[PDB]
Amino acid sequence: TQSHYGQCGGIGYSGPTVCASGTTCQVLNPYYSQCL
Ligand SMILES: *O[C@H]1O[C@H](CO)[C@@H](O)[C@H](O)[C@@H]1O
Ligand SMILES: *O[C@H]1O[C@H](CO)[C@@H](O)[C@H](O)[C@@H]1O
Ligand SMILES: *O[C@H]1O[C@H](CO)[C@@H](O)[C@H](O)[C@@H]1O
Repeated sequence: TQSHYGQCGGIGYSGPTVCASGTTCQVLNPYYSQCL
């Protein structure tokens, strides 16, 4: 997964695309999707 307040998705992101089992994939901005 990715950590809390980490990146699950982005325009130019290159890491885990799954949020933590305590966090969820959500959008903060069209260039940064956060794990909440
Ligand atoms: O997926 C999230 O939890 C994992 C541990 O269960 C971590 O390895 C990962 O990087 C995320 O924090
Ligand atoms: O989840 C934590 O580690 C991640 C990298 O493995 C980061 O993307 C995240 O922001 C946290 O620091
Ligand atoms: O995720 C991939 O692109 C990123 C920059 O947009 C790099 O920082 C990363 O290491 C990967 O190459």
